[PDB]
Amino acid sequence: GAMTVFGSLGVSWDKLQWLAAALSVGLSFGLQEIFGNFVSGLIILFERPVRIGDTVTIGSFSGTVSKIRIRATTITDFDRKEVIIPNKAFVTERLINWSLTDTTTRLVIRLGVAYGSDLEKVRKVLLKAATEHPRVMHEPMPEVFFTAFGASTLDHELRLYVRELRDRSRTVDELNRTIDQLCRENDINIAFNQLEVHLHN
Amino acid sequence: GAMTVFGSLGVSWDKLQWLAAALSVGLSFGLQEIFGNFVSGLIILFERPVRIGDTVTIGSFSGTVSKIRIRATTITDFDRKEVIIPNKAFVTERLINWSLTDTTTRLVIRLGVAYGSDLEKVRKVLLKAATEHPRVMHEPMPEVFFTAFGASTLDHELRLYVRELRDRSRTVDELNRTIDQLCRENDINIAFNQLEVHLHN
Repeated sequence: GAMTVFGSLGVSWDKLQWLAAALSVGLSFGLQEIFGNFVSGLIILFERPVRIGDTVTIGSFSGTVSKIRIRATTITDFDRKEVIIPNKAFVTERLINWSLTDTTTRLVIRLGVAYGSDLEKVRKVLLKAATEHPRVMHEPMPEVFFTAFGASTLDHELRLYVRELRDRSRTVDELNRTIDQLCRENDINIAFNQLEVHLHN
Repeated sequence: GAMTVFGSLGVSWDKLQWLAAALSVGLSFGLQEIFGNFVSGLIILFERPVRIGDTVTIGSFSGTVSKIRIRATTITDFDRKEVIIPNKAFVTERLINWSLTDTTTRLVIRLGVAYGSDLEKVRKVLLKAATEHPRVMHEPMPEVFFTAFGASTLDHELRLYVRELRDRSRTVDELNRTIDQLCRENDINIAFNQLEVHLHN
């Protein structure tokens, strides 16, 4: 209606078309964030860097991608808190996916040992607990590492492997239970924080 | 279809081509993030700043680069959490690579000693433990440094060298085990946190 009113009285389309074009660019630089999203979605769909069913972490948002679209991707979190992520972050921003070519993952079990202990006994107990599990992988050998002279307790890390991304927590539960039972049986001290006080009067 | 309908009724291509060009730039500034990625990938491929098989750290993401492409680079993390990084961060953003010209690295072993100890004895024990290893390099001499008058314990650092980037942790394990054994043998006190309390009533 405004265009018709202006044309029927002023008729200056050939006069304000340049202003229209300048305003058009100055105000259509608002669609960059949308067209980039669309192009990123198309690129993701064509290249297939992530597939449906794997675990993806981006921006401290780890979860299983459920549906992929041309505008936004839906990731079901571990609490079914559906996260909607623009595909521009999927294309032009770095991400992590845990199931790409080998669907295997290593996990660490950290513990502290008292200063007056037996490092060889602790290593044997940890290795036996890791090996006795009927699920941990054997081709990559699980190892125990002495990695830190802690302020109160020496730090020990057991880096061991799981080939299934689903049960990454039940294995940790069983391993920790077995480690605690073996430590209690073999009398390995897991000391608390320690300090020395000098007192007078 | 819309173009044909507009042309067959209005025929104003020569009238809205300027608006088309303005919108084209305003909405094709959405491909900057993609073309920069492509050009960065091409530049990385030509210049070869990083090769396949070395260890690269960028944005707190350290791992071994597996495949390099024109759009995104794949880095297998230490947990096989495949990180997909746009090559724009590889070209226009700083990074670190541990295997460029000499594939060697120095590592530090930190420990604390009690105030009432023998600094010369501690230095001798640390140097003997560092030297007795059959892997640490000898051309750069390993040294022990007294670097901090700590609040509770004096801080000692052993900076020693490894020429292989693969076994950077097993050497640390063996060195720490040997250091602990030698300290226990020679009676060197690794004190905990200490404080003094004044009490009354």
